[PDB]
Amino acid sequence: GRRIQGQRRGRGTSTFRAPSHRYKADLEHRKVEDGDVIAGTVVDIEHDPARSAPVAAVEFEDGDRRLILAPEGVGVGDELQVGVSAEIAPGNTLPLAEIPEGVPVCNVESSPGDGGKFARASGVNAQLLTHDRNVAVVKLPSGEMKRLDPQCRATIGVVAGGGRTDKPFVKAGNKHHKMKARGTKWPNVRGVAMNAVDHPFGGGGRQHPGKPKSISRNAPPGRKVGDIASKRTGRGG
RNA sequence: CUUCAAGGGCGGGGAGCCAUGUGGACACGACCCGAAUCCGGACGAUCUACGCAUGGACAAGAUGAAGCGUGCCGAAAGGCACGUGGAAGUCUGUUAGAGUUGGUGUCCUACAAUACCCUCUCGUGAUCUAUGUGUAGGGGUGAAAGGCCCAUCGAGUCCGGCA
RNA sequence: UUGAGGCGCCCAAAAUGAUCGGGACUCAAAUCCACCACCGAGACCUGUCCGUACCACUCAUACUGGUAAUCGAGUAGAUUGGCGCUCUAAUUGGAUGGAAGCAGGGGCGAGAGCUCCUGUGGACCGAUUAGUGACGAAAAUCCUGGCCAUAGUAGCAGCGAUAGUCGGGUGAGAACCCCGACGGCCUAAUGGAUAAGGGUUCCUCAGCACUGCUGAUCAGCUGAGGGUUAGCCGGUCCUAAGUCUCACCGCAACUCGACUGAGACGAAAUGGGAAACAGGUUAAUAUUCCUGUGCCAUCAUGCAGUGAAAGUUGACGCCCUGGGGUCGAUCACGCCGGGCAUCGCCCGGUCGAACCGUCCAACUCCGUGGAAGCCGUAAUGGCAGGAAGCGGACGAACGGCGGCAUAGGGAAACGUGAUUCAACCUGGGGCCCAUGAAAAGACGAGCAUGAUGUCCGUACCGAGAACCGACACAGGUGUCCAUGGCGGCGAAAGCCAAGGCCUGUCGGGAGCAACCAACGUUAGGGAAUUCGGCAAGUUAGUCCCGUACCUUCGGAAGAAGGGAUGCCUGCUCCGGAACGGAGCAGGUCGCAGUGACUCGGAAGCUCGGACUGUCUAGUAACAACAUAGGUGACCGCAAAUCCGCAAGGACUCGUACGGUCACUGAAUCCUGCCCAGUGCAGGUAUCUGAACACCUCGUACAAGAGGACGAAGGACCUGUCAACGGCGGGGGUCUUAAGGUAGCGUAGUACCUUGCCGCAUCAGUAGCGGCUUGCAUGAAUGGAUUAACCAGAGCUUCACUGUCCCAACGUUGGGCCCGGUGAACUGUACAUUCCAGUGCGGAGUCUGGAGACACCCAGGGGGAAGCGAAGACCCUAUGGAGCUUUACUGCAGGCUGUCGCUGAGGACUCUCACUCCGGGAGGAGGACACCGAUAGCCGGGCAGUUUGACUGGGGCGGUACGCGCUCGAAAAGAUAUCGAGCGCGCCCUAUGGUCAUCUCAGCCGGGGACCCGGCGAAGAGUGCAAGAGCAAAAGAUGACUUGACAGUGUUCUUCCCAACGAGGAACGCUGACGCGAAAGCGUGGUCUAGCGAACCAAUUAGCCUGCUUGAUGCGGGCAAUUGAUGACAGAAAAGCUACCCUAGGGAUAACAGAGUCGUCACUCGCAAGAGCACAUAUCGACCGAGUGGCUUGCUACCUCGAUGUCGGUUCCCUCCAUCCUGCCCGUGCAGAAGCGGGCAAGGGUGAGGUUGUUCGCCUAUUAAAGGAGGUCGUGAGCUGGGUUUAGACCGUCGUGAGACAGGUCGGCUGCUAUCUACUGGGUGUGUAGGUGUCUGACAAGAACGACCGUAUAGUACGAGAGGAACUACGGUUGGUGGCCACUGGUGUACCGGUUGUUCGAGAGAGCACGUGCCGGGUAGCCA
Ligand SMILES: COC(=O)C[C@](O)(CCCC(C)(C)O)C(=O)O[C@@H]1C(OC)=C[C@]23CCCN2CCc2cc4c(cc2[C@H]13)OCO4
Ligand SMILES: [Cl-]
Ligand SMILES: [Cl-]
Ligand SMILES: [Cl-]
Ligand SMILES: [Cl-]
Ligand SMILES: [K+]
Ligand SMILES: [Mg+2]
Ligand SMILES: [Mg+2]
Ligand SMILES: [Mg+2]
Ligand SMILES: [Mg+2]
Ligand SMILES: [Mg+2]
Ligand SMILES: [Mg+2]
Ligand SMILES: [Mg+2]
Ligand SMILES: [Mg+2]
Ligand SMILES: [Mg+2]
Ligand SMILES: [Mg+2]
Ligand SMILES: [Mg+2]
Ligand SMILES: [Mg+2]
Ligand SMILES: [Mg+2]
Ligand SMILES: [Mg+2]
Ligand SMILES: [Mg+2]
Ligand SMILES: [Mg+2]
Ligand SMILES: [Mg+2]
Ligand SMILES: [Mg+2]
Ligand SMILES: [Mg+2]
Ligand SMILES: [Mg+2]
Ligand SMILES: [Mg+2]
Ligand SMILES: [Mg+2]
Ligand SMILES: [Mg+2]
Ligand SMILES: [Mg+2]
Ligand SMILES: [Mg+2]
Ligand SMILES: [Mg+2]
Ligand SMILES: [Mg+2]
Ligand SMILES: [Mg+2]
Ligand SMILES: [Mg+2]
Ligand SMILES: [Mg+2]
Ligand SMILES: [Mg+2]
Ligand SMILES: [Mg+2]
Ligand SMILES: [Mg+2]
Ligand SMILES: [Mg+2]
Ligand SMILES: [Mg+2]
Ligand SMILES: [Mg+2]
Ligand SMILES: [Mg+2]
Ligand SMILES: [Mg+2]
Ligand SMILES: [Mg+2]
Ligand SMILES: [Mg+2]
Ligand SMILES: [Mg+2]
Ligand SMILES: [Mg+2]
Ligand SMILES: [Mg+2]
Ligand SMILES: [Mg+2]
Ligand SMILES: [Mg+2]
Ligand SMILES: [Mg+2]
Ligand SMILES: [Mg+2]
Ligand SMILES: [Mg+2]
Ligand SMILES: [Mg+2]
Ligand SMILES: [Mg+2]
Ligand SMILES: [Mg+2]
Ligand code: NA
Ligand code: NA
Ligand code: NA
Ligand code: NA
Ligand code: NA
Ligand code: NA
Ligand code: NA
Ligand code: NA
Ligand code: NA
Ligand code: NA
Ligand code: NA
Ligand code: NA
Ligand code: NA
Ligand code: NA
Ligand code: NA
Ligand code: NA
Ligand code: NA
Ligand code: NA
Ligand code: NA
Ligand code: NA
Ligand code: NA
Ligand code: NA
Ligand code: NA
Ligand SMILES: [Sr+2]
Ligand SMILES: [Sr+2]
Ligand SMILES: [Sr+2]
Ligand SMILES: [Sr+2]
Ligand SMILES: [Sr+2]
Ligand SMILES: [Sr+2]
Ligand SMILES: [Sr+2]
Ligand SMILES: [Sr+2]
Ligand SMILES: [Sr+2]
Ligand SMILES: [Sr+2]
Ligand SMILES: [Sr+2]
Ligand SMILES: [Sr+2]
Ligand SMILES: [Sr+2]
Ligand SMILES: [Sr+2]
Ligand SMILES: [Sr+2]
Ligand SMILES: [Sr+2]
Ligand SMILES: [Sr+2]
Ligand SMILES: [Sr+2]
Ligand SMILES: [Sr+2]
Ligand SMILES: [Sr+2]
Ligand SMILES: [Sr+2]
Ligand SMILES: [Sr+2]
Ligand SMILES: [Sr+2]
Ligand SMILES: [Sr+2]
Ligand SMILES: [Sr+2]
Ligand SMILES: [Sr+2]
Ligand SMILES: [Sr+2]
Ligand SMILES: [Sr+2]
Ligand SMILES: [Sr+2]
Ligand SMILES: [Sr+2]
Ligand SMILES: [Sr+2]
Ligand SMILES: [Sr+2]
Ligand SMILES: [Sr+2]
Ligand SMILES: [Sr+2]
Ligand SMILES: [Sr+2]
Ligand SMILES: [Sr+2]
Ligand SMILES: [Sr+2]
Ligand SMILES: [Sr+2]
Ligand SMILES: [Sr+2]
Ligand SMILES: [Sr+2]
Ligand SMILES: [Sr+2]
Ligand SMILES: [Sr+2]
Ligand SMILES: [Sr+2]
Ligand SMILES: [Sr+2]
Ligand SMILES: [Sr+2]
Ligand SMILES: [Sr+2]
Ligand SMILES: [Sr+2]
Ligand SMILES: [Sr+2]
Ligand SMILES: [Sr+2]
Ligand SMILES: [Sr+2]
Ligand SMILES: [Sr+2]
Ligand SMILES: [Sr+2]
Ligand SMILES: [Sr+2]
Repeated sequence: GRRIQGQRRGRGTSTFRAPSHRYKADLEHRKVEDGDVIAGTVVDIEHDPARSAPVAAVEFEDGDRRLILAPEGVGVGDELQVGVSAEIAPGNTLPLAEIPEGVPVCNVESSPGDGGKFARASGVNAQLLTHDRNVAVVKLPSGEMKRLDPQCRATIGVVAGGGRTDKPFVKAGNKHHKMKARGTKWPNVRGVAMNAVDHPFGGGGRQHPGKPKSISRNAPPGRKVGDIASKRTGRGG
């Protein structure tokens, strides 16, 4: 047959690539040595084309104009502090050890000094729970208990732009516009609507899948379609 | 040679070797032409598909969302009337432009290897379009028709394998 | 009276024209019995010759003689002698006193071929012998070239751009080259400027051989010259998506490859960007040259300045909108010029840049001020955190103003104000799950003078002739002019300027016929047409009134329906005003006032998909795809998913409100039961589970055998269906888990089926509602439902109409004739055919007849199974390809163990490799992971293949695919079919072998066990089919025994004849045995079925052998046994294709023809039976005999290098088995009306509703509304609804691709007529200069068919009811021929009205598609 759509994806052609040249900033945490004497004023609130949520333009004490991942309730004029001895206020970045338990946090690092990996999408947050000399247990937006190094930096507050998922797209045109700003080929043609040559579920006199949809983990690319290694399917039971 | 034995098999009382012509066999293109393949290396996104960059295009009219206003009523929440406002993959539209339903009309050694006419659809948007740019052959591209990738596609084209 | 024979008669119906081959024949030219004489082959006889064979003579196969009654045809094929071509060689010749070749002619040879003569030609050419070979053509849809017919034919018409005409000029020549006039065409283009692309096409001169749809003096053609001028227009410079180079790394390697660095490249209309304007000039350039004026950058000098880099700019989305404002357009008035001349109106002009200077609205801000309700807007809005007002800072135009300018330009005047205002300037608002470039550069940052400003592009076209499309192609191809006038909402129509053009480039002629393309108008009827209103038409602009069901409250909706609409006079209202808008009163014209143009037909029910959107470039626009919405799955990021061999990469400037992978498909109400199978996932005592290492055996080592341990995986258990899917049969459970819940339901799913009832219609296989047992509905394989939307499928109503009844007339372009230009398709030959026949069964050519003087013109297409295409259907090939899967075999990939990297102290700690994070310090992880290697599991993701044969085509079924018997089988042997009957793939240690003893079925008689006797050739028994064999046995009993033995043959069979293996049998020998007294019997079972190659393994006994040699291990071999290939003389092996492809086949199916005639239709014989009695008025069984060739079936003869499929239509002919009509017979015939039958094919046999239908059902009419044949007549006539391509849906089936003799929506119709045929028209020839009139052999007709009514007559008849006829009349209908006084149509003759626009008004005209529209309409032509 012919390579399926998921295989054409990896080749990284124009149709599948993100419009990186139209993107603003790689929202990472600032590099401080030790001292905390790094603070800044918020100059503007901009729209980030990569995440459909707002991003705050901050100017630091040493004269560095950088775009930071904006939490909720951060405006122009507000002072934000980045460092170890930083104030426990919304919009400030300090390591998980210094942040008190039961406080909603965002833009959490995986390995200390990476710049933030977890809890970055609109309105989400990570919950800091347990403290130790060795480990800081953070509850990620999926409900998972992630055991992290207490030296991993994070910004206090929930991410801005909450409730985005609440309003429906209503029409295909609105989806079109959102998708033109992402690294995704859209619209989606069902495999069941294709020819046998194009997809494992293609073919037939009527539209139905060939074999069952739940595919093994060990399945090769070109066959791994439908429900990938499903523990279960359906709603009931 | 096989063989207690017996019986079988093959060979035996000197004709061959070489040359030339010719009959026939086998491998090779194998009397000659005749077809759909398969494989290799190359050349194509001047057509077309999808994406991207930078530009361009859309007479006129209709309908009248929110919001705002004034007035009346109400304790209030609000409600009603009128106006304002000018939303919309909104409507009419041969505006430009795009498309192509029917005539199974005209043409069918054509004007034309996909044309002509009338009719018909869309026309502020998932819109149309120029140029630049990207993706390449079991690979692209595909709102999926096995569509499209230069009159070539259920695996392009060229040459080679190859007689 | 009865029997028999001969010939004939009845029985006896078919489609273009009858037949014995024809004519025709009757005491025969028939038939039968005899007879006589003839004709008639290549046979037979005979003369001569030839070949071949043999004989004699001979060296001879050279002569000569002889023999053939017992030699003389031949495809495939075998054998043999010879002819011709090229060049070589030897020998030997010819030729300028004329070689070869060619043309015509003479002679020889059976022939291949040889040779001569004459003419031409003008330099080479032979013979014999031996060689050599790119050596012989009628053919291959053969190749290349040339050429004829086709043919003076098609095209040079068709397009909303119908274009020309009269004079004249030039010239050898003029319809189309030029001038004028008149008449037209183009208005987002047919005008103006350009991008690409072209490349000299540009200008001039000279030309016409080429090219130009005719011609040409012209030209984009031919030839020669000439032509493109830049500091300030582009390029150049900058950076965009992105590209390349180098370095690095990978790769076997590179011209290959991702990342990361650095560098460069990447924008000519249309991104950014230092600077130019006005005029003049050329045959051709021009912001480039020239004149005038101006501007920018750099550098130099001088003055100023020490500021200098922060900041600003470059620099930005979509929608709405205010303000400023120029060109343009228009209005007012004035000046200059022109036009018109009943008025006094109409047109043109009235100019003047860059630049320099200056002005500033908006925005923002400052001071003042002090609003508690005011300020403000088109709108939002603003404010004690300070509103209005006042003053001020900053600050715009491509704009105003002044200079520029006693510059330029104009014949002249050489204006002034205004409105609406593109450009340009500047603000306010709204939207985003969408956030709308970058860099160079500039500003910031003065002035003078001077210098420098190079390089590249620059012509022309930019398209119905300069580009792409082979073309001077009706196609395709980007940008700017979007503000010219009237018109109107308008960048709409229509008309007209500026500008362009008569080159969408052949003309002339005929009231100009048929026929065709586009089109106008048609009385009465009004969808009767058709699958279907396809096509056409209707409606229409604007205002007022008014507006249903339903609904998601948005909508439906312009629902529907009704009214109005012009001009003129005078006005009112809104607004600053418009040359803006809304109204009022009076007057007034037409058939018509959106007067043309522009411009919706409307309503209802049902199906589908929610909607906008997408798609098969080129037969599918749809119900298919997408969509929001719903849902499930995977993943915490060193992730999930995906790309790469690797180095590496996408997702990702991303992080679960994410994004990957799938399903469903808006909303609303909902979404039942099932985890048995399959899938996925989790778990797992126990079981199974590879390699490494480890242990045992083995080997001085090794191979090898075994054990222990045991990962993932599997077994097993569990979870899961919005996972694949399933939701039945039986009874008052069974399979296999459950057993169909809401709903919906004859469905796009229902076979039966046109289901039943209802609605609607005269009539409704349709449609809608209800019912509904559902062949075979049903819940995200989503069920139901649904407002809105739709070039989607079906149905109904109103309106409308040439779709129809039923056709007519007209208009334009063709067609026809003439000048010019000038193809192609097609061609074995012959060809004037027709009716029959025959033939490979579908003949212009054969046979028999008939007809036929030749040639030409026009026509519509009957035939040439017409032309076009090596059939796409079907089968076949040990063909191809795409696709599928639990086909065969493999390959990636994932998971998992093990080894290496890899280190220290059956679980654990550490840090030093290694990995990751961190800029770094350092942090996390860590001997793991990554990577290299190997092992097990999964593994259509990918690759290569296979998937047999037989067969009344193929498939399905079956196996006549290996064996045995009877019959078929025709009395030797052999013998086929999917022939008839039926078996074998073993079984038996005795059921084998021998010997002894003995005789069985069945029956009878005496005491179904047992006993005695008798009869009893065989019917018993003998393992199993069938046929056969057997009685002191081959059977039974008993006893003994293992010959069912080893070895090796002969022969037959397998395979008749007649080659072929395994297998089998008969018959021997050698050895050893058993039994018997012995002869003898035993090579399994009485005979014929019970069977298997090579390779490899195991096994039996002895021996041979392994690379210098000895020992040991382990191998190689001779002989044979066992293990299976049943497709049985042996491959290891599944499907789909409608996406298809190739080779072929009429070796083979579908349609049609042909044969047959069971079937079908029709008839006949007999006549049981009933018909109150009565066979025969009428009906009529059984049985028997036939005819036809409409149905069906059978066959496989014809065609697969194609004979176009159903139904319908249109037009022609025919048959009779007659439905009506005419004439008859019978009657259970009173009459009337019927029933049945006979002759008879002249004429007729019609309109409609459902359905694609044929068929059929139904309605109303009718004299009747018959059937059938003509390739199921008729696609070079039509239609295209059905069948039967490619798209899609539903049901059923399938794991799946996909399938269906199921349903459903969509889905293409080629060609210029050579021959023949006919309809009409001519020219010639024959009869044999003329005019006029006739004759009539033949030929055609349907020229007529039928009905109603009145008188007869309320009569005959009949109780009555009821109710005729002859005849004479009147009319109607169908058909036919002709004609136009009458009625009607047309009438782009003509006359009138009138809308828009242009010619100034008037008058009078053009255009609005070949009449703008409306009204009337003569002649003619018509019904
Ligand atoms: C299955 O039906 C078809 O395949 C029709 C067609 O394909 C038509 C071809 C038309 C062309 C292309 C030749 O013009 C065809 O070749 O038909 C053959 C054909 O083509 C010449 C003619 C045949 C041959 C016998 C006569 N018959 C007439 C037409 C026909 C009709 C059929 C038929 C076969 C024939 C053949 O099956 C049933 O319907
Ligand atoms: Cl999304
Ligand atoms: Cl001879
Ligand atoms: Cl230029
Ligand atoms: Cl404003
Ligand atoms: K055929
Ligand atoms: Mg970031
Ligand atoms: Mg995109
Ligand atoms: Mg989809
Ligand atoms: Mg499909
Ligand atoms: Mg398909
Ligand atoms: Mg597949
Ligand atoms: Mg479906
Ligand atoms: Mg489905
Ligand atoms: Mg292109
Ligand atoms: Mg309003
Ligand atoms: Mg000689
Ligand atoms: Mg030759
Ligand atoms: Mg031949
Ligand atoms: Mg002709
Ligand atoms: Mg004209
Ligand atoms: Mg000239
Ligand atoms: Mg032309
Ligand atoms: Mg009429
Ligand atoms: Mg009809
Ligand atoms: Mg129509
Ligand atoms: Mg006023
Ligand atoms: Mg229906
Ligand atoms: Mg749709
Ligand atoms: Mg198409
Ligand atoms: Mg469509
Ligand atoms: Mg979805
Ligand atoms: Mg769908
Ligand atoms: Mg019904
Ligand atoms: Mg369910
Ligand atoms: Mg063929
Ligand atoms: Mg086929
Ligand atoms: Mg194949
Ligand atoms: Mg790293
Ligand atoms: Mg495969
Ligand atoms: Mg076969
Ligand atoms: Mg015999
Ligand atoms: Mg084998
Ligand atoms: Mg063995
Ligand atoms: Mg065999
Ligand atoms: Mg055999
Ligand atoms: Mg074929
Ligand atoms: Mg045949
Ligand atoms: Mg034909
Ligand atoms: Mg008769
Ligand atoms: Mg007749
Ligand atoms: Mg027919
Ligand atoms: Mg025909
Ligand atoms: Mg045809
Ligand atoms: Mg034709
Ligand atoms: Mg149909
Ligand atoms: Mg159909
Ligand atoms: Na092949
Ligand atoms: Na392209
Ligand atoms: Na409102
Ligand atoms: Na069209
Ligand atoms: Na549409
Ligand atoms: Na390919
Ligand atoms: Na022969
Ligand atoms: Na001309
Ligand atoms: Na100025
Ligand atoms: Na639309
Ligand atoms: Na199950
Ligand atoms: Na079902
Ligand atoms: Na008409
Ligand atoms: Na014809
Ligand atoms: Na294929
Ligand atoms: Na096979
Ligand atoms: Na034998
Ligand atoms: Na018969
Ligand atoms: Na027909
Ligand atoms: Na008759
Ligand atoms: Na036919
Ligand atoms: Na046709
Ligand atoms: Na037909
Ligand atoms: Sr980083
Ligand atoms: Sr990051
Ligand atoms: Sr499928
Ligand atoms: Sr459930
Ligand atoms: Sr391109
Ligand atoms: Sr508009
Ligand atoms: Sr619209
Ligand atoms: Sr059509
Ligand atoms: Sr035409
Ligand atoms: Sr065509
Ligand atoms: Sr038409
Ligand atoms: Sr529209
Ligand atoms: Sr080749
Ligand atoms: Sr002979
Ligand atoms: Sr002979
Ligand atoms: Sr030859
Ligand atoms: Sr010719
Ligand atoms: Sr013309
Ligand atoms: Sr131009
Ligand atoms: Sr000439
Ligand atoms: Sr010229
Ligand atoms: Sr450049
Ligand atoms: Sr530019
Ligand atoms: Sr204005
Ligand atoms: Sr054009
Ligand atoms: Sr076109
Ligand atoms: Sr003009
Ligand atoms: Sr011409
Ligand atoms: Sr008229
Ligand atoms: Sr109708
Ligand atoms: Sr009808
Ligand atoms: Sr009306
Ligand atoms: Sr729904
Ligand atoms: Sr299960
Ligand atoms: Sr039920
Ligand atoms: Sr003709
Ligand atoms: Sr073909
Ligand atoms: Sr058959
Ligand atoms: Sr025997
Ligand atoms: Sr199968
Ligand atoms: Sr299909
Ligand atoms: Sr008769
Ligand atoms: Sr009669
Ligand atoms: Sr029929
Ligand atoms: Sr029927
Ligand atoms: Sr007929
Ligand atoms: Sr049917
Ligand atoms: Sr069917
Ligand atoms: Sr059709
Ligand atoms: Sr004569
Ligand atoms: Sr009467
Ligand atoms: Sr009476
Ligand atoms: Sr006219």
